[PDB]
Parts: sequence; structure tokens; C-alpha cells
Amino acid sequence: HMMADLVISSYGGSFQDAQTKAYFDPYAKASGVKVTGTTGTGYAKVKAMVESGNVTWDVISAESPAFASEVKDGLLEPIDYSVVKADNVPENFRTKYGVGYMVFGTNLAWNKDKFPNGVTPAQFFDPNVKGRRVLPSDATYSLEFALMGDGVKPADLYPLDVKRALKVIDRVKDQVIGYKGASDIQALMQQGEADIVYAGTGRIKNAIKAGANWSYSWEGALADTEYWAVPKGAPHAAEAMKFINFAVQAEPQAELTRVIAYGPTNVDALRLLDPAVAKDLPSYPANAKLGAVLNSKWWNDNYDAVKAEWTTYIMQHHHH
Ligand SMILES: O=C(O)[C@@H]1C=CC(=O)N1C[C@@H](O)[C@@H](O)[C@H](O)[C@H](O)CO
Repeated sequence: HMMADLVISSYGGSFQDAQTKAYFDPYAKASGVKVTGTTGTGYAKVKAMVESGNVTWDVISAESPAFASEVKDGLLEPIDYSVVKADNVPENFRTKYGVGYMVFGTNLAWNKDKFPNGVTPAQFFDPNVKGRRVLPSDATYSLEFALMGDGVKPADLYPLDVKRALKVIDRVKDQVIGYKGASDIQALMQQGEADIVYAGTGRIKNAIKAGANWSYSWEGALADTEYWAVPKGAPHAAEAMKFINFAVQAEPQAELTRVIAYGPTNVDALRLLDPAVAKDLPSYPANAKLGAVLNSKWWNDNYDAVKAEWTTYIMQHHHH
């Protein structure tokens, strides 16, 4: 039998399928190493894993607030830049402990069979608008969307008014059917068991490709960066750096954006992409101006406090 030579932790579902097609399988073919994708990535699981000393993840995909909390707790190995060679990825994305490989939007989407006319962020947070709502599982993304739904202009979000954001969620808590992960949200859209959600653009667009009659907008959307990183104690840290080097190249980056509606950080992947793909990405001006970019520094400074309040809030008000 063959034990995985490289275990990569991600978010499952259609996004993990897209990473498998663009990154994992092409790396496995090129290196002759078995690449196995798994789920569960996040600060809590990376922290528990690294501190136990029983590290089974070689590479993680970390969204920027999770990446910040992981760097803060010293849970990651410094990236080997003598191995990771992608000068096409701008300097800001090439950090000490991680390489930003993707830009993704989180958007308001609605079931066209319930809302043929669409829904605005203010309507999502209006109790008079009836529909089964799904929010994200953590406070990240959720709070920014609530504030923009309450009239905070996207450019004015930070520092977040956490008390206000929670009162805004509270207005519609009785119609929220879950605080969920991405794969669970796409499943609810496809089954037609939700009416309005806030989810990654790629998840929404893949649900539509699968036949879900939904639409979405960039109003009140939040953009963020995803990083590749290596947990401290990774059994195959050198293999992990070679995978990261491979994955951040223009061709694998272009393939990812071709399969799912998330953007590359490799500026050279834009040279390889058809111009029409640009209009569905978070950086496209028409899209960017209607929402905001997640402020990783604010989350770095406030995540622990916000997380304790969010966990208390969700434990008290969850009803499904
Ligand atoms: O899996 C996805 O397609 C997207 C794309 C990158 C990413 O971090 N994703 C997950 C987030 O949209 C989101 O589900 C987040 O992990 C949760 O809200 C918990 O913070």
C-alpha cells in the first residue's frame, strides 16, 4: 500500500475538487508522490495538531485571519524561498510563514425561485424579508457583512463595531438556519434548502453550474487572501515547499481560476487567462467598489476577543 507522501488540508467540496484538478493531481503526476487532500483546515485544528506534536498535515490552505492567528502562535515553518520561486506573485503575498495563492470573494447569493428580483445586504438583515438564511461559521466575514447590511459603507468598516454587528445578526437570528462552512452552504443551495446565503463566489457559481437557480451580487461582498503554509513539525516539510513552489506558478494558478471563480495572486496567470474571466473576480473594479477587503491586521489584533463573544453568541442563539 501507499501512505500519503503529502497531506494537504483544505475546505472540501467543490473548492477541494478545484484544488485537486489544478494543484494536487498535477503535482502528484510531476513529482511521483501521492498527494492526498483532506478537510479541517483552521486555526483551532492547526493549533491543536502542532501543540500535540502528532502532525499529520504537511500543507495547509489558510484564509488570512486564520493564517494571522497561526503565525501569532508560532504554528508554522518559515517558507523556504530557496525552493519557492515565483517572482510573479507580488511581494506582499510572499510572507515569512506563507505564500498568498488565491484571492476570493464571499458574496450574498439568493434563490431566484424565492427572490426572482434579488436581495440586497440590507434586505438580508431585515426581519420583514422572509427566507431561510445561512451565515458563515465563524465571526470572520459574518461581522463585516452584517455591518455593510446595516448601512456601514464598505470603505468605512474597520475597526469593526462588533456590538453593532451582533445586534444586526440578532435581528434575523430566528430565520438563520445555520452558521456553516462552505461545503455545507453549497449543499444547501443545490438541495434548495436555503433561500439566502453569504458564501464564496466559487461555491455559488459551482452550485449554479450544477443547476441551482441562484444569483448573487458584489454588494456587501468581502474579499480575502488564501495562503499556503506548512505546520511546524510537518512530516514532509521539504516536499511541502516543492508543492508550494509548483502550485504558485502561472499555469497551475490559471487552471485554478479556470475551474472555480476565485482569483490568482500570480500576476502572470492573467497573461494565460481569457479576458472574460477577469469580470468575475474580486479585484475587478466594478466588483471591488461594491464591497470591501478583509482587514487581516484588525483580525490579528481582535480575533481572540471576538471569538469568545461569537462562540457565546452562537451557543446562546443557535436553534438548528
Ligand atoms: O472553501 C472555499 O470555497 C473558500 C475559498 C477559500 C476559503 O478560505 N474558503 C472558505 C471560506 O469561504 C469560509 O467557508 C470560511 O472558511 C468559514 O466561514 C470559516 O471562517
